[PDB]
Amino acid sequence: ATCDLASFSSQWVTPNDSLCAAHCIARRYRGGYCNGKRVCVCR
Repeated sequence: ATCDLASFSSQWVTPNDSLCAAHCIARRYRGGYCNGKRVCVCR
């Protein structure tokens, strides 16, 4: 998807929605999984 498109290899912190997004969900967020820029900010 966004940022983590095709063969993922972002030169920053891995989106890892499986864990990062899951944590986001804990706080009423949809899921990070790398935002528009390249940070897994919860949203």
